[PDB]
This record gives sequence, structure tokens and C-alpha cells, in this order.
Amino acid sequence: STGSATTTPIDSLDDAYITPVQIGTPAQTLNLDFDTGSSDLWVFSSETTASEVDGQTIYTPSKSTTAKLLSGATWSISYGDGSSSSGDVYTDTVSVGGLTVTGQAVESAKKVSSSFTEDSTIDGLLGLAFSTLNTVSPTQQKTFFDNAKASLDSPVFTADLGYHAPGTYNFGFIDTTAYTGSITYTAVSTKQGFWEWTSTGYAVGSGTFKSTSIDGIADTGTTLLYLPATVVSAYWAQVSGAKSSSSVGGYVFPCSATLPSFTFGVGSARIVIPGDYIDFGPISTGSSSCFGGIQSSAGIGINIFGDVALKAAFVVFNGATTPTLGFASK
Repeated sequence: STGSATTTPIDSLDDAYITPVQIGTPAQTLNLDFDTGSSDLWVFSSETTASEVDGQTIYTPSKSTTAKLLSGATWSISYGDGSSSSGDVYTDTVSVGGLTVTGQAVESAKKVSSSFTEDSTIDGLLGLAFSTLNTVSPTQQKTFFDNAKASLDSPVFTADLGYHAPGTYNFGFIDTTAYTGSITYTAVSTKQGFWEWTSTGYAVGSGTFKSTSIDGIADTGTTLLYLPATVVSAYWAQVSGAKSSSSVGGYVFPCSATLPSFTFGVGSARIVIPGDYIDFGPISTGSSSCFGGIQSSAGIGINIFGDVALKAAFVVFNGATTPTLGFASK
């Protein structure tokens, strides 16, 4: 079996992307934030504290005939953004782009953070990291991808994020129609439970490429590109007016300025993010300070290849057990 679903970003800066998903019987469709750096499928729900639900669409597990309590089961997550969520767990039929998975753990929130509560578009998260991360106690649960894998023609999915534009999540197959040239597959370390890989270096604009291993995670769940202090210094040094700010908490530049592109090495191949991608606009409404899309990783303890980087390449999460991350141009 295969499935493809259209993912659409949620505002003009492409802060996150949402993918529609069918849960229950009959079907309740929720826009989920596909997160390859977490391992929980959770949704706003019926149980969710009504001081904490907005225009978000809610999962009502009393209207699903496929839906059942996982009695005693409980979850609690923390995000690198400080994000906070928790509640109790159900098992229901979940469909993505016509790939049905039965008896999927659907983790219904009783409690959600300010972050999620102020986020109209997003209705919950679908984690596509490795199952060792999933938070549910006391019987730890599996991902949607974990549940789909054997049913799949191939045990892969692809991520093809758009810049100011929808794109696609494909499960089971690779569109040889979506990318240009060759896919360069690189080794994945599954130890931390991340899509965790080792980049072969970088260049800024038309500069010379420095060979140097950057260990980072592929994370569709993070907006920005998080790199180490050395690398991000060399980038923003090429932008006149670019400074690191105490208050705002990150590199800003003047909006009138010019972003030179960023290149990252995937073995022998090279992926340009063009400089357009790195402009995340003004720090506040009216401000002529704009916010940069490449920030230092020094404060979080891992380097994250988030949307800025992934949305410049056609990525493939090979979920074999020699698991392999592929990049191509698009």
C-alpha cells in the first residue's frame, strides 16, 4: 500500500506545515504537524481543557466506533521549543492520504501549552521519529510509520516541503518525478531515536566549501536551521548590518539587506538553500529588523536541520534497518 497527502504551510513565513489526517469512524479530519523529530501522535480533543482550545478542530472519541480507551495509558511530551502537552490515550483507525493504519495510538490531550493554544491552524502532531521516543506509559507505543511499514511497497516516506507553497508527504514509494538528478543517501544513527545524520560541510554564497562534519537531525518539526556557533558566525558576517541580539535572542538583519545562499554537504553532493529561504521577516510589525533563518545551536545541544534546510531538498526517510537518509535537488 502507498499514500500521498498534500502539506500546506500555515502562514506566509512557512513557520510550520499541516497535513490533513483522517481519524476514527466515521472519519474526523484533523490538520496535523508531521514531526520527524518526535514520536507521538497527539491531537486536541473532547477532553482538552476548554481554557486551552481555540478554533482548533477537536477529536471526539465518543463519535468514533473504532475508538477505544487504552486503560491506564498516559503521555507527557516536552518540545525543544519548551512545548508542553499531555493526556490519556485511545486506539483508533488513522488514515493519511489513503494509507489506513488500524489500532494506532491516538494520544488525546487533556492539557496543552500556551504555544499550542495560540496556534489556530495546528490540531495536533504526527511524530515520524523512531518509536523509542514515544512518551506513552506505562506501555510505550509505536508511530504511524512504524505501524505502516510492513504494509508499504517500500518502507520509506518522502518529504518535499514547499517554499511559500504546498508540497507532499509520500508513504511507501519515491516519486522519481519530484526531484532533479540523483538521490544521495547517507548513514543514519538511530541511537538517540532521531533521524540523525552527519553533514560533510558547508559554504556561504559563492564561498569555498569547508569540509567539516556537522552532526544534526532532520526535523520537519522545527522551523529554522540550527548550526553551530562557528558556522553561523561565518554566514551572518557576509550580511552587512547582521548582528546577534541579546533582547530578540538571535541573529537579525536589516530587512533591506541581501541573503546570500547557504550550501550543505550530503556526502559528495551539495544542497543550496537559497537566501530567500533564510529571510523570516521583521522581528515585529513595522520593524525594519528582519529575523534570520540560520541560528546558533549552541543553546540546545543538538544541530537541527529544520524546515529551512529540508524545504530546499527532496528528502527520503529510508526506514529499513540500515536506515538511510536521501537528499536530492528539486
